[PDB]
Amino acid sequence: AMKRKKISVIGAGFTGATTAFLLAQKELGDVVLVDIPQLENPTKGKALDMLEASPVLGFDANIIGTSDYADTADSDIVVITAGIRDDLVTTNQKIMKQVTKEVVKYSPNCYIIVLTNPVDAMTYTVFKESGFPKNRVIGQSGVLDTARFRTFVAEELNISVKDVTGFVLGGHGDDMVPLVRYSYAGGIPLEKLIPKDRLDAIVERTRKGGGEIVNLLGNGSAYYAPAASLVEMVEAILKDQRRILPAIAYLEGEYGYEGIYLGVPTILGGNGIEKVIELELTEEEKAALAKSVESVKNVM
Amino acid sequence: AMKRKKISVIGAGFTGATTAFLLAQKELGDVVLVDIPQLENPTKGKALDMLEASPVLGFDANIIGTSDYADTADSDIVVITAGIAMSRDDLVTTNQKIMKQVTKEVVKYSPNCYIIVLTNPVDAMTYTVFKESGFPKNRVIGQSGVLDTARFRTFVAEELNISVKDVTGFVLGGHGDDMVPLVRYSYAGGIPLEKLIPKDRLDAIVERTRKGGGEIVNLLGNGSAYYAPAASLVEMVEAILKDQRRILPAIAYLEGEYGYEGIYLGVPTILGGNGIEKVIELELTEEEKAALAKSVESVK
Amino acid sequence: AMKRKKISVIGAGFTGATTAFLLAQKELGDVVLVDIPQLENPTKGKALDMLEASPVLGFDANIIGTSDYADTADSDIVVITAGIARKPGMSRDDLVTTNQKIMKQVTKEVVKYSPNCYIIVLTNPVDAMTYTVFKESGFPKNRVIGQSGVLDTARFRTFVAEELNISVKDVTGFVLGGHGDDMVPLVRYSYAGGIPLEKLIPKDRLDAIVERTRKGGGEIVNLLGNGSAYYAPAASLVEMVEAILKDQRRILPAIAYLEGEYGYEGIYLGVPTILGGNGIEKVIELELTEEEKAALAKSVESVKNVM
Amino acid sequence: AMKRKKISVIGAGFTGATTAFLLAQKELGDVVLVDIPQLENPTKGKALDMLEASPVLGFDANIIGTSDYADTADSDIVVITAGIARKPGMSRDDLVTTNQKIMKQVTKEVVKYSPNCYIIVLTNPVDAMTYTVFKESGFPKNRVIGQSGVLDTARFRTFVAEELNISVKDVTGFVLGGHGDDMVPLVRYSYAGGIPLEKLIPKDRLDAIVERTRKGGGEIVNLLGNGSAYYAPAASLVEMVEAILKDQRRILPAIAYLEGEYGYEGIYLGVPTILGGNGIEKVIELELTEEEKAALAKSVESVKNV
Ligand SMILES: NC(=O)c1ccc[n+]([C@@H]2O[C@H](COP(=O)([O-])OP(=O)(O)OC[C@H]3O[C@@H](n4cnc5c(N)ncnc54)[C@H](O)[C@@H]3O)[C@@H](O)[C@H]2O)c1
Ligand SMILES: NC(=O)c1ccc[n+]([C@@H]2O[C@H](COP(=O)([O-])OP(=O)(O)OC[C@H]3O[C@@H](n4cnc5c(N)ncnc54)[C@H](O)[C@@H]3O)[C@@H](O)[C@H]2O)c1
Ligand SMILES: NC(=O)c1ccc[n+]([C@@H]2O[C@H](COP(=O)([O-])OP(=O)(O)OC[C@H]3O[C@@H](n4cnc5c(N)ncnc54)[C@H](O)[C@@H]3O)[C@@H](O)[C@H]2O)c1
Ligand SMILES: NC(=O)c1ccc[n+]([C@@H]2O[C@H](COP(=O)([O-])OP(=O)(O)OC[C@H]3O[C@@H](n4cnc5c(N)ncnc54)[C@H](O)[C@@H]3O)[C@@H](O)[C@H]2O)c1
Repeated sequence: AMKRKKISVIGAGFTGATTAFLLAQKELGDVVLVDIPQLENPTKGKALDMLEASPVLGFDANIIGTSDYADTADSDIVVITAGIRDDLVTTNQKIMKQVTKEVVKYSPNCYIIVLTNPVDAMTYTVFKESGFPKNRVIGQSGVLDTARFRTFVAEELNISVKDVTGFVLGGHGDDMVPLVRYSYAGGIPLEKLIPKDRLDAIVERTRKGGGEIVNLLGNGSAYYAPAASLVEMVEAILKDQRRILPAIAYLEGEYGYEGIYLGVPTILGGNGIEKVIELELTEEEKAALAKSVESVKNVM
Repeated sequence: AMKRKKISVIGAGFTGATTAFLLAQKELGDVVLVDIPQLENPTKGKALDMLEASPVLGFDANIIGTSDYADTADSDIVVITAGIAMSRDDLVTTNQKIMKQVTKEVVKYSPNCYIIVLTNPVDAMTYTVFKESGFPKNRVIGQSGVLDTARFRTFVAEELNISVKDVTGFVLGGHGDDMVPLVRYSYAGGIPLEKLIPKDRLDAIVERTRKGGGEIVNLLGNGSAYYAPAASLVEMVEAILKDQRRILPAIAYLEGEYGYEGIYLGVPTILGGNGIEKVIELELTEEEKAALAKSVESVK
Repeated sequence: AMKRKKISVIGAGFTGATTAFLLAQKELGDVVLVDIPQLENPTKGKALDMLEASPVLGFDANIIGTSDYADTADSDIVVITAGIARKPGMSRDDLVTTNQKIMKQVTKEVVKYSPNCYIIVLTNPVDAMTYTVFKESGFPKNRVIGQSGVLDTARFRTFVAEELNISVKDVTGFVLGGHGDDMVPLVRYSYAGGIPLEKLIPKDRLDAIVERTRKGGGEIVNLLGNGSAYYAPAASLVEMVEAILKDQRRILPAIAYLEGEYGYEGIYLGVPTILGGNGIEKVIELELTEEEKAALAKSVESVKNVM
Repeated sequence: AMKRKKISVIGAGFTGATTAFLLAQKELGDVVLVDIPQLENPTKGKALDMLEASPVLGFDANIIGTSDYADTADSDIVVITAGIARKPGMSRDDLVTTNQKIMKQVTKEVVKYSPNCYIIVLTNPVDAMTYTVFKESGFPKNRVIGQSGVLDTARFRTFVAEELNISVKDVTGFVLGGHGDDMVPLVRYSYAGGIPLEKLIPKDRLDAIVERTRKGGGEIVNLLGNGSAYYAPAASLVEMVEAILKDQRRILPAIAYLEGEYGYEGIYLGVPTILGGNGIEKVIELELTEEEKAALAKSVESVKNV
């Protein structure tokens, strides 16, 4: 029988909830929205509120809220947005291990997309607790950074964001390794369209993208763009699209590094990470990536 | 020259934010997201988060947060979510002045717009906006029945295990005990629900629709519903921006219809290019006629 | 190992090519467009043309054209649009004789390479042709389904939308039985915004609307001069394919095998169904008037000649 | 009153009908299919067939068929897909002559009933057909545009995606000038997820992809036996229509009137443009290698000699 895909969203906060509503509107499958027992009810009300939109927007998806991982059984994809500095890492690292053990009990065959910061190490933890091969455990970072990058380049030139491309290796902030030489408008290199000063500010504003939103909102981090980035990565897997997207992936040789997670260009498909793509980098880029890999080792 | 539609959403909270993002997703137009000067930053931060999701989801729309009503200039549509956050006469009276204040800058900066009001009690608020605006009846509308039908349809769909797409609901009047549902004009794929769902189980679905708001409030712990209410507003914006001539329930101004006059009541409407194109009058029975009188009398 | 749904469309004529392009645009799966060997090159031309549209419309679907049924192996759904139209002056029996044969030859190769698929049949007359597919396939009944009422209700909703000047989204039609004289409309289960149409449209013009619905297929044939309708038919097939692939449990009129329903046994009839992941989940049994039971008994007399 | 956008599609054939159906499905506006008086019943038949799909696919649109240009009044956009039925003994030069005459007759009737429209031309040869539409219309240059480059880039992107086994969403092509031998691809400005294709695909296979792109229209003609491509050309048209009606400011290749751009004056040429609510907002001018200037110079010597 034809069965709907099943997506469990672990963490029913701003990000997990926006992600669930997006997945449901796109009819990508049934969504189980999961939080802690003391937020069980709020999670049931967000779910039921999303579901009550379905007649009007006109989508067929079941959306339920729960604190019982038995309800995530035989999930196809699990999105870990479950969050609460070296103490924070150790708290989130404790969560990741509690969550992952429940997840792979009930869904031994699922694919895991991790949003939890620092996503470099939060994913490594999932990967090691899960016991799953590296293709099945992925983290989000590069898509959000390229999303902010394209938005700034788009207002600068007064053109559709659809015709802007960014390229990002590494993590957020100072871990971020932009390749503005692989960044284009209409396929024209940006370095030919934006004077040096205005362009390096757009690169800086991308580095300070996540904080610019944390500053404006006052309480909590971004959720709209981050939810979009997870959905693009979910869609790439469920629909076996073989998208080329930057993701947090486990290296076993690529770019010289081994045994770590890092933001690299991948092919996202029905087998999860089909390939980590190896580019020829400049010495300036390899050096900026070596510094980034030093802050990934910094969170052991 | 072809110009985008401009939509301004007054109230950048839970409901207006969700409304703005849905409108942008569907490329219905440009969105200005409007709150009060002390919240101008977290508003600009929601608007920018949303706009940053545009590259990832593939929509061309601009979204700006403001506290300056000059930015809402030449709006095609204004949507009022401006809500207060205390007696039952306190919220009404406070919301009434908000409505007045908001409508005043709106009809100065966008003289020719259409207005859709969500702020509860919508029958009272929509009246205020209508009075302060000096616009004809067709150009000022509240949201209520779409959200009630959406709840009804969700519960019927679960009861029958069928798609929400093939469930109809029919409601006059407003929320709570002011709701006048006609189950006899409600169907699963054109089949009346009286013939498909027993008397007892159909009575409880209707009671659950009366208490639908409250059920989310209770589960949410703090604050009311937004996903389904945002969805309900976008359906009404779409019917107007695209001149669809939908038959939708809407809070409209009566002048002979159902025997009442000089009130805003939940009625079936043709919603099109001229907002309310016609108020539809059915042949009501006495137990429904009386139920509407008790609904008219409860809106005072 | 998340893999695309695979949909095979049999017949690369206007209805099958239109269907293929809609399925690919909606990313419902990978599409295999099949036709006879002599039309192999045209079939690949159409498929490659549709596929070259994918970067522009921004869908990820494979489309291929073939005359090799091995290319349809392990289809989740197979849509049959192969067969001839009833030419003016052609007898109904000649239409059935020719299409009966194509349905046996097509089903043979379909089930040879996709023993587990769902089958949706467009070929006319659809109760007779869906029955032939069922009996040839050896499939259980929930897996072999014909299109009829969706297309009849689509034309009905279009005419009524025009008469009342409202969106088609807010019109409901309701039809049992087949096309033409075989259609059994329930105007009393037909509404505008849930208001009965008998209360809104006077008797003469509503009767005209019902009669135009019966004649709708012939109206497009008369206007085209060269063949039959394809856009609305293709749309109707895609709505049924979606209901199944995405397990939607839609309530849709379908041509379904009855085993007691409506008091008929061992026939395909046009009835309200719930459509989902297991195909026909349920035939919905209605209480009909005696006029309705009679019109349905005349409609039945045309799959009885195929039993 | 909020009013629907209105689109007239001149020629209700394979490309015209395919385009009309995509425009209605997407809800970009009401659609008027126009053809010759003898083909008015076929045109109403397609229009009515499409409209009867609306309740099933869930779109609200008016679609009609006509032989009468009054039904096209106050169109926001006219798409020209009109061209003469290729008879057996039709001279290449006879065909271009007939079509040149169709463009003038069509354009005179269009600008009388829609003096404010934006016009997109598909009819081959599109550089010469679009110039003929421009000069008959009396409109300024930003409001008469040709389709060519989008279709070539669609075919290129399809073949690169096949070659690398990746999504077509993540492949980009760059093409100046016309179809076939007149095409000037810039593979150096062509990528897979931002990566130059020259680093991904060996030169012999990438040369062959380019050659398949030049030949891509004829590849479909050969397989079909009668007639030419219609699904990708319709899609290509609709992307350009959508970039105008929704003021998107897309960067797309279009057959655009040049007054100095690339050092040419008073010609239509395939060039990267910005496409928005005022039609062609900007012709984009690239720094070309002497080889690319020379390939383009040779491409312009085609546009003048037809
Ligand atoms: N990858 C990125 O670029 C990116 C961007 C934005 C957000 N983030 C990160 O995503 C995380 C969540 O963001 P948010 O705004 O949605 O946060 P939030 O605090 O609003 O929501 C987090 C949720 O996690 C839940 N949770 C905690 N422990 C749990 C457990 N054991 N089981 C189940 N649920 C549990 C909480 O109940 C809470 O509702 C944060 O770590 C944030 O920094 C990363
Ligand atoms: N029709 C329905 O059934 C329905 C459903 C849910 C919400 N609502 C109503 O809609 C309103 C908004 O609800 P919410 O959940 O978005 O609440 P919210 O408090 O999150 O949003 C209200 C926002 O309005 C802003 N605001 C107040 N006065 C303003 C003014 N004069 N100008 C501009 N902004 C102003 C506030 O600062 C706040 O951000 C409330 O009245 C709520 O009860 C109606
Ligand atoms: N329910 C309705 O009202 C409705 C609507 C329109 C068409 N139809 C049915 O659909 C059929 C096709 O419609 P169309 O407009 O595409 O006609 P068409 O003539 O364009 O298409 C029929 C195709 O079937 C192919 N075919 C024949 N035998 C075959 C075989 N053994 N294997 C594979 N392909 C084979 C033909 O080569 C042709 O390409 C009609 O004959 C009719 O029975 C039903
Ligand atoms: N890249 C491109 O720009 C591109 C690609 C493919 C098609 N084309 C061209 O598009 C044109 C249409 O191709 P098609 O396959 O749709 O052809 P078609 O023969 O199917 O349709 C052309 C239609 O134009 C109609 N027509 C003829 N004269 C007319 C007039 N005076 N007024 C109105 N309508 C008139 C015809 O009756 C016919 O129905 C051809 O010139 C073709 O070469 C160009």
